[PDB]
Amino acid sequence: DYNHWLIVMEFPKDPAPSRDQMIDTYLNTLATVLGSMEEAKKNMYAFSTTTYTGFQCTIDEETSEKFKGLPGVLWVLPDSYIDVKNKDYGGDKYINGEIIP
Amino acid sequence: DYNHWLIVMEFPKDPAPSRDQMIDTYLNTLATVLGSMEEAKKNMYAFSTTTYTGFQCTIDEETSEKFKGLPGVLWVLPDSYIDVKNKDYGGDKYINGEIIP
Ligand SMILES: [Ca+2]
Ligand SMILES: [Ca+2]
Ligand SMILES: [Ca+2]
Ligand SMILES: [Ca+2]
Repeated sequence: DYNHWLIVMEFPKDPAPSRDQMIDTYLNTLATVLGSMEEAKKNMYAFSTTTYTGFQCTIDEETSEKFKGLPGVLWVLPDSYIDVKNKDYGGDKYINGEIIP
Repeated sequence: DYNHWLIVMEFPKDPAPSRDQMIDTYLNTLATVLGSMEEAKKNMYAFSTTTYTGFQCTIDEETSEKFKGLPGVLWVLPDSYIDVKNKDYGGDKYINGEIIP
């Protein structure tokens, strides 16, 4: 069973929202599913606004369905790479509220 | 045993390509990696144009790296669902030239 999900989102191409605004959308999208913005910030562990626009998070399969239909949500994929050495989606890391360089 | 891949692709949005053109691109992209359109058509077993944008296929890991040099290839992911009952990506099936309705 898949416990970790890649949520791919879409943003208006013009004018394009800023990196910060995209990340805020991710967190608000997770917060909607999880219950709270604080849960979201402690859950999400990776994301992108460049190589792709989406984020990675941990929910059970049934809950991952709640992402479909939410504004901006495009595609809900299982995270194959969270635990594979030397493979990733080309994303950035996010740890408990802080973007990692 | 065998390695099964979801190849995720991206297409321009203005103008957008047609379904037929995307499917052709999947087969072209696979054919380039394989070195044969004939092999590509026997190999590819599923794809999407709606629910997602990409296709599934069976090659070894080394050969699958050839996709990453090709235009439109975003991710080269392991197929998560090919051997899992009652779970799939929602893609359409493709069988030796037949798009399966
Ligand atoms: Ca955390
Ligand atoms: Ca990894
Ligand atoms: Ca990543
Ligand atoms: Ca499928």
